[PDB]
Amino acid sequence: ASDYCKVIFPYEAQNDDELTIKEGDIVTLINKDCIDVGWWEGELNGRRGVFPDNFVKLLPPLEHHHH
Repeated sequence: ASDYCKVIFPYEAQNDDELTIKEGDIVTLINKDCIDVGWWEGELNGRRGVFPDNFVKLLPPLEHHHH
């Protein structure tokens, strides 16, 4: 039952704990409760980290059939 969000603004990680996200990226949301107010933890294409929560848009959980 994984949550997903779509990146609306890009963000380049500035330390080890951040996640670099590009516009259009579909990020797996891991945790909304992080040490920093306004930041979420996510996973993307093998990496993981925190990003600002208003750089992204929550998606409906609907997914087309896969192979």
